[PDB]
Amino acid sequence: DKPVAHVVANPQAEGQLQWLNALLANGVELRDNQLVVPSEGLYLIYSQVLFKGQGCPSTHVLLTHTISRIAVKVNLLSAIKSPCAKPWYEPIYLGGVFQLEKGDRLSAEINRPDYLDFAESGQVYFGIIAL
Amino acid sequence: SSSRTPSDKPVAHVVANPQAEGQLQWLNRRANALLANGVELRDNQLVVPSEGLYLIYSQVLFKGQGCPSTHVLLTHTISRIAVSYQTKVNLLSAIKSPCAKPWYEPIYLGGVFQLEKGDRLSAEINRPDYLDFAESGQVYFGIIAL
Amino acid sequence: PSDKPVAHVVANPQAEGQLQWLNRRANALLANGVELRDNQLVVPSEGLYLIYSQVLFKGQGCPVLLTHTISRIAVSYQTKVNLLSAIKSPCKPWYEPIYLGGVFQLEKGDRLSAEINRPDYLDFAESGQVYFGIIAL
Ligand SMILES: CC(C)(O)c1ncc(-c2ccc3nc4n(c3c2)[C@@H](c2ccccc2)CCC4)cn1
Repeated sequence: DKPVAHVVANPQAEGQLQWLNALLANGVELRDNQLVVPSEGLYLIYSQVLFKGQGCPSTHVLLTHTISRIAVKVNLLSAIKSPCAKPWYEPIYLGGVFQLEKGDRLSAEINRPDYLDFAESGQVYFGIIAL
Repeated sequence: SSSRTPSDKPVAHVVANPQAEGQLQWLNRRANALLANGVELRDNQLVVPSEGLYLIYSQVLFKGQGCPSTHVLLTHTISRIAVSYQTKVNLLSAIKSPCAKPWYEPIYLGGVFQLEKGDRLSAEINRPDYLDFAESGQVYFGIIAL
Repeated sequence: PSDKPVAHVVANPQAEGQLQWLNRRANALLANGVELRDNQLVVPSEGLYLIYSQVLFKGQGCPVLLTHTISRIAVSYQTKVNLLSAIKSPCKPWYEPIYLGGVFQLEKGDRLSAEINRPDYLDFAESGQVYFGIIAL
């Protein structure tokens, strides 16, 4: 009966990382692309995004992935990669334990959805589990 | 500190001090950082209060501006020191060779381990001069009892 | 004690030229039914699992395609189905860590393999660099 969620990216979304319900249980909601915490407590929060490109363009490519908390906006977990015509592939994966409050909204965002590996949307995920 | 939560599961999430000169110094006295249900932070190490299975994780982020003439090797290692054994042991480790455009190299390490009461866990790097602290949430170390 | 099937196995640092997973090593584990048989993790019960693996390749200069693949062999289709795969072209010492991870629905008796194409390029200098594990969600 512990609040839990595991949401996955929509492969059909254009220019965005749209989360889809995968599961939501025991009060967790997915609203406006954010996971909504039903009760105060410790939660493991995790995510993985996958990027891919064909070669390197004229502008420097920096890929970011950040999990933030908005209490009723602060970065909890974040990382950046610089991958740069040969194909390249890079994952960014994050996780940690945090004390959350009722009604907190969690977001898992990237700066370059144009580089998402949409074909592997099943493994572009974001989830929480109450501990 | 002695914080408690209803599940009584030992947990910790500590973060780097960005102004620590030439080192990776962990802190629990920060917003969105914590020690609960018996975990202690002593001499820069997490101290396990009870035996059991634990998830152990850490992330560091390195950044440089271009590539220098000397070879850059970046390492991040999580180690365990047991009381009965008194021997250091690497649990998780990675090495990266990133090489003027900025480069970024995160290192995330995570796994599941059987730990013993009184074990001390360390999370260390070889190049604190390449650590990046431009945003919160980039450098951290934690444990979660299952 | 936790009842969730879990495993974290590590490469045998002295088995140079091979990728042999070990569960008896210090800081390697099998719990709650997971087995290590014929170099594969055996799933004890159906459910959602995180599967992960890190390998680390190293070379001294450039003479190379490096692959890392996690596959599933089901009792109902006893052939490798690739679940996660990566390929790198690394070409002074170079290092190439490869991480694979994902959440999958597994069945009782599934065998999971984590394999590379070039064990001659694996780095076995330090402990904790090469591992393969599962965690029942
Ligand atoms: C507590 C419970 C219910 O047993 C449970 N354990 C683990 C997960 C889980 C699932 C998917 C994940 N993807 C990642 N992680 C995931 C954790 C993080 C990570 C991996 C391995 C070690 C430590 C951290 C961070 C990297 C990406 C979910 N639920």
